[PDB]
Amino acid sequence: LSTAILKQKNRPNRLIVDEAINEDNSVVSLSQPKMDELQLFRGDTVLLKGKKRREAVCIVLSDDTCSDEKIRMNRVVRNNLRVRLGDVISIQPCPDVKYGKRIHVLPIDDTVEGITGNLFEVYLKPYFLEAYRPIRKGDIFLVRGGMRAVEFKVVETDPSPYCIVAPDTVIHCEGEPIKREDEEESLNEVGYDDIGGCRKQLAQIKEMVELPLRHPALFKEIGVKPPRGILLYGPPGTGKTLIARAVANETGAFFFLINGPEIMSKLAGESESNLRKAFEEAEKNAPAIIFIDELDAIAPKREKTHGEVERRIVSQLLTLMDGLKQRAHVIVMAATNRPNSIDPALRRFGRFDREVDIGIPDATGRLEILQIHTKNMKLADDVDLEQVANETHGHVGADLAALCSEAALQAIRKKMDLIDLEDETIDAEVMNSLAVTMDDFRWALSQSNPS
Amino acid sequence: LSTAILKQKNRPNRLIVDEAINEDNSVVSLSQPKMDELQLFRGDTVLLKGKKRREAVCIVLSDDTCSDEKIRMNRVVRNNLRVRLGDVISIQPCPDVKYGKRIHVLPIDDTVEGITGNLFEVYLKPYFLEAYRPIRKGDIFLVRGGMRAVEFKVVETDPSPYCIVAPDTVIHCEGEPIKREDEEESLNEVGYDDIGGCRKQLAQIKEMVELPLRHPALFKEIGVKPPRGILLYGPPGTGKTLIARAVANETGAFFFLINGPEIMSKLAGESESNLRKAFEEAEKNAPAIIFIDELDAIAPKREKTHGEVERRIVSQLLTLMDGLKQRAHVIVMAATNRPNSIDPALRRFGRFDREVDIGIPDATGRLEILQIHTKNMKLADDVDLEQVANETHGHVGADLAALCSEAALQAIRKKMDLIDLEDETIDAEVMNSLAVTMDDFRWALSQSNPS
Ligand SMILES: Nc1ncnc2c1ncn2[C@@H]1O[C@H](COP(=O)(O)OP(=O)(O)OP(O)(O)=S)[C@@H](O)[C@H]1O
Ligand SMILES: Nc1ncnc2c1ncn2[C@@H]1O[C@H](COP(=O)(O)OP(=O)(O)OP(O)(O)=S)[C@@H](O)[C@H]1O
Ligand SMILES: [Mg+2]
Ligand SMILES: [Mg+2]
Repeated sequence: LSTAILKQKNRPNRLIVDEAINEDNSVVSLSQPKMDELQLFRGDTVLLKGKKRREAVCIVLSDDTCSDEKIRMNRVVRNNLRVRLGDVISIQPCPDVKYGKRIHVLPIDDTVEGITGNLFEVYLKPYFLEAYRPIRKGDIFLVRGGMRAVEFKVVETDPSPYCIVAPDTVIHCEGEPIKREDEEESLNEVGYDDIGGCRKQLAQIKEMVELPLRHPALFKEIGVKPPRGILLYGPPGTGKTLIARAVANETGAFFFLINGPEIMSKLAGESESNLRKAFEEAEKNAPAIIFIDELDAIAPKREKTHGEVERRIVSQLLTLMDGLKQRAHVIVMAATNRPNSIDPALRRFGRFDREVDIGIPDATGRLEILQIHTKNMKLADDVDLEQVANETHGHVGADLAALCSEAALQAIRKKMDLIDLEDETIDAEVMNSLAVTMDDFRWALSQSNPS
Repeated sequence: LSTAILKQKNRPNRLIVDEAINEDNSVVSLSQPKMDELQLFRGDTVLLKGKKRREAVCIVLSDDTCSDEKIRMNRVVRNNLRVRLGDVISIQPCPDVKYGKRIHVLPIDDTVEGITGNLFEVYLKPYFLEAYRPIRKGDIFLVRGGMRAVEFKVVETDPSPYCIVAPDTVIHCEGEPIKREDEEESLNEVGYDDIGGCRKQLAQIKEMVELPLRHPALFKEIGVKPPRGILLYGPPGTGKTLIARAVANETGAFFFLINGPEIMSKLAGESESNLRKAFEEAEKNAPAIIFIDELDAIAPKREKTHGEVERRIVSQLLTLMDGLKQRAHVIVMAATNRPNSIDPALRRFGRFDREVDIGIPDATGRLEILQIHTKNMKLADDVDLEQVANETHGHVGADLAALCSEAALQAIRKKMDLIDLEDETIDAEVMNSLAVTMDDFRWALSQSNPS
């Protein structure tokens, strides 16, 4: 009703992700009845939009067994789009794709332990030979070559970001293997889906930041000026910084982050430069979102604050906030867990003149969060999160995370007589046996604390 | 039960140290029934792991008189491994040992007072001649040559850290004699064993620092992120810094120590360089443990703190804590006796978000400590430590240490009419007669104080 901006719409080319029949990386299945509706001929190269602004490039074919409003893609494609089966994507005609000049690709470290021989020969040459594949920068794809299957990451393409791999395309694969861990962290980067029990506020954020920038005309037409300062506040640890993350990854805009404690670590005047530098960067690349985390760290009450350089910054900022022209298309967001200690001049109209309170979550919120956290954890069947949810009164997002981390340990703890700290490697059986029992949770629960 | 990580395991090659029959430095005795179990042929050169990450290299032979799960080594070997008879070690096959190019070895100062003649000729040449001995860098070994026995330290080896001493090996022994005192301090470097009444906490430390680094996969598998900030706290003098020591010596990781009072002694900005420098060093050499002692000295409440450079450091630190990437493999440990005065921003989730309280010890703890302290003291038979333990309620580690020191003096005091301060040297008889009587303790006890 006021969460309207969130419920996404039934549209011609929003299709649910179904498991692939055809097993190929560059292939996507569609119903014939649909392919026509979207004016898409066979073997056309298409553009796919996923989550957290991820993009994939594929070739399209008709599947008899595929529902109209569904689409098939393999796990490699589901990965580049950052979607689980059952999610929904944008399909778009990608007509002006140009042939590939040169591409640089590296293998992942934990997929090359063993023989080198020749990676191009054994793996890449065949996978690409006479294929004419579409690929995007930052694609991770798998190639099987006889005995092994190896994962490669598209480091660079000419032309960026996408090109077709033709016979003329020079393929460079020399370099240091990509580290798995880095690409783990990359998958794990935060989306909107990763924040729980904030639907109401998430709504407001999109309504005040995402909307005014994506469709500035709605405000033009209706004849009102969007607000340009949004201040999130909340009792410590309620995913304020966490949202800061989501937005960065999820936004359409050029995003610039400012960390109060990090600004204040700089030499006198060296911070003022950075403050301007940020606001200048944001204008230069507008539409933009500047985000200030731990605002209170740089904006205490000028009256009540002791150091001299220290007031200069509050003044410095105020000036910039005010120095934002109408035509600028910049929304300044910021966040604190101590709103009341921030200099009131900054909460005056035309500055940070909108607040989004990010409070304690209620019973169902906790349940939401608990789900989001455990989504990649090994849990026993006997684990009831609804129970946890109910028993965790007054916990916040960070309290819950801690809880999970604690039970996980307790679980690891129950294997601690079987294992010695000293051992070079761990018995591979036990490793697989490891899971968080509901009992583990009850222990963690018995240990929990105020926010 | 939750101290599980501590109880070490029965394993194929954990053997108890029994006194040697064969008296040679490079020799280790094993039961034949065992030697087979571990696929170890006679005259094979093995690797031995002791305490505080000490290592020894030997040649292995079968002893008929030696128990299966026992091993014989001389005191010279017991010394390089830093173990008393009755302790337990790792034995490991060391197959790829290379022949020695060049070795540099110096004698100990208090073992060479007298004739030089030629140390290589009299001592080293024969001890090594046609022997083909395995040696490690930092081994201390004893050589008898006619009238005297002399101790040598392995200063350098090529190749480091171990090599076999063949006839081709060039042996250099020129230089300044090693000072006994330094090597006394080296033996004395604190282990885990040296801390008493903290089993519960010791457990947590290994569980949060040692474990996440030695076996990062247990967390990977179970799908949870280990915490990266551990804050020890306790009433003054409870072996917080003492544990800082143990961990350094005992850990597998690269260890970097930061002393709050020492950071704060630096010029403005000179500290900020050191702070970064430390965090950079730790990343460069990961996995690593950064330890901050007397944290409260550098992290007072920014709000409540007066100097300007002073806040800049809290900000400076916070930034770095946060600037730690996931792939970094660094755990920041720190310690204070005044937790409540530390800026709360540092105890937020993802910073110092785990605490280990290092409280007063109970009756048995005191007894533990008293034992650890007196382990190298001259005590009369009439001395009952259980008594002391019971009578010392409310003492902490440092209180107990003081007590011992005080009684020791009282003992020295009882010789003070026999001795005059003026004398150039002390009557050698009385020296040997000196011991701490239980009465001495009762005096020290009568003088004791709150923590
Ligand atoms: N609403 C939430 N949904 C899911 N996870 C959360 C939520 N809130 C907190 N968490 C977890 O707790 C961690 C800390 O959250 P942050 O966003 O850093 O807290 P914060 O609100 O910024 O705290 P302050 O005010 O800076 S002390 C996050 O990395 C999440 O893992
Ligand atoms: N748990 C303990 N076990 C054995 N000895 C201890 C213990 N605690 C203290 N001691 C002795 O007392 C000395 C002082 O201990 P420290 O570790 O320096 O105290 P601390 O807890 O760091 O005190 P603060 O907080 O810096 S005043 C150590 O060098 C030990 O000799
Ligand atoms: Mg935050
Ligand atoms: Mg100390």
